[PDB]
Amino acid sequence: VETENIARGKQASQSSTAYGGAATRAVDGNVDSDYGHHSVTHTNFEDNAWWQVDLGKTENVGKVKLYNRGDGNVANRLSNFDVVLLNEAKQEVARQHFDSLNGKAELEVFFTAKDARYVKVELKTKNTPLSLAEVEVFRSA
Ligand SMILES: CC(=O)N[C@@H]1[C@@H](O[C@@H]2O[C@H](CO)[C@H](O)[C@H](O)[C@H]2O[C@@H]2O[C@@H](C)[C@@H](O)[C@@H](O)[C@@H]2O)[C@H](O[C@@H]2O[C@@H](C)[C@@H](O)[C@@H](O)[C@@H]2O)[C@@H](CO)O[C@@H]1O
Ligand SMILES: [Ca+2]
Ligand code: NI
Repeated sequence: VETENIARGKQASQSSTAYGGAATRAVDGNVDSDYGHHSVTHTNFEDNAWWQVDLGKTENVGKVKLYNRGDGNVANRLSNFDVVLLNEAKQEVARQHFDSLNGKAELEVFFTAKDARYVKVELKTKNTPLSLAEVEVFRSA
């Protein structure tokens, strides 16, 4: 993949916002995973929480990297989730399911040369907030 993080500074949004955990914290160029350092997102405790970045145009995506929240022993909240690519009309062009990050600070998701404008993370879990320290997106080589 290319090295430029194309998610950086892009428009981001999420299902809801709590504890001041603004969606733009996942694309601020800071992977610091300590919620107290203000670079980690947070939605409401809700069903099927989600977070999205608009790349602003259609790009050929090869890698999405998720960085989990690291403080407070709540890393497990990022489990049973999909990483979704959508085209400009917001139709799904790819989707990968993950049970867990297994303790790891991050997860690398590789997509097979998908032309997509939106990258979405979707929890499939009830009454669970979605918190991401950072989402980075890289073009196919
Ligand atoms: C229980 C409630 O959510 N607490 C909120 C505070 O967050 C908790 O603070 C604790 C120390 O005071 C400790 O750090 C806990 O780990 C932390 O709880 C975690 O994070 C929050 C944001 C939620 O996701 C909880 O479900 C989770 O268990 C919060 O404190 C502020 O953020 C934390 C991370 C830390 O930086 C702290 O020093 C900050 O004051 C406060 C203020 O918004 O609000 C709740 O009380
Ligand atoms: Ca961040
Ligand atoms: Ni600190």
